[PDB]
Amino acid sequence: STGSATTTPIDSLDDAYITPVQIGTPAQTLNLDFDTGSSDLWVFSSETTASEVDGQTIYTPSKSTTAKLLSGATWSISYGDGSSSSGDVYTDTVSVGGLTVTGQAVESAKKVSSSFTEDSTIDGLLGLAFSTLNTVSPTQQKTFFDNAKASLDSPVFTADLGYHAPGTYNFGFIDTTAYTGSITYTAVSTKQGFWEWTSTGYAVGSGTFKSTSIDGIADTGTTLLYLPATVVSAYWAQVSGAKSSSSVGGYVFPCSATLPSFTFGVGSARIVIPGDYIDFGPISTGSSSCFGGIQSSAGIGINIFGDVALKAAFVVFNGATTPTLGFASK
Repeated sequence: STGSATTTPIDSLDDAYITPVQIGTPAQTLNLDFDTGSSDLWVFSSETTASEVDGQTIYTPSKSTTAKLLSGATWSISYGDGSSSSGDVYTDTVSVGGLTVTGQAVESAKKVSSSFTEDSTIDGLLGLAFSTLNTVSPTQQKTFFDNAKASLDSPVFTADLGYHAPGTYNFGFIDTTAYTGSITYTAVSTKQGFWEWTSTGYAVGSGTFKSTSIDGIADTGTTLLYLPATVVSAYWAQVSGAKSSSSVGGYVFPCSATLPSFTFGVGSARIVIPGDYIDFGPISTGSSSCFGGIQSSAGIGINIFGDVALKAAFVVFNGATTPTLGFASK
């Protein structure tokens, strides 16, 4: 089997991407944030504290003839950005772009933190990291991909995120028309439950490539590119007027600037992030100071190849016995 679904930016800045997901019988379609950095499929629901729902579409398990309460199961997750959610668990039928999994754990939110409430466009998350990170207790549950894997034509999914445009998540096949050149595969460590890999270096603009190992995770659920302070300083030094602002919480730059590209290495291959991808617009409405899309990972504990990096590539998440990651230009 295979599946293919379009993923769409939630706003003009590509702050996140949403993908429609069918849950239950008859289908209830929710728009979920596919997140290769976490492993829970959770949704706003009829059980979510009323004051914490503001415009989201909800899953109502009582209206699904295939929903079954998973007895005694609860979940609770805290994300790297400080947001969180928790609740109980159903199993139900879940379909993505024509690919169907029966008995998928659907984690129904009873509580969500303010950032989720305040974002009306995201109805929940679909985690695509390794199932070892799943938070369901006392019996850990499998991700949608893990459940689907055996049925897939090939045990892979691909992320093809657009810049200010829709893109695609495919399951079970590689669309050879979706990228240019070849896909370069690179080793993955699953020790932390992430798609963790090691970039071979970077360049800023037309500058010379610096060969250096940068360990980080491929994370579709993180907006920006978080890299070591040395690398980030080298990038912003090429932008007149750019500065790290403690009050704003990262590097900012004059909105009148033209940003240089940023290149990262995948083996001997190179992925070029155009400068425009690194512009996240005014820090506050009407300001002429803009927020940078490349930020320091220093206070995170891990480097994160988030959407800023991933949307410059066609990315293969290879879930073979020994997982690997593939990157192609596009």
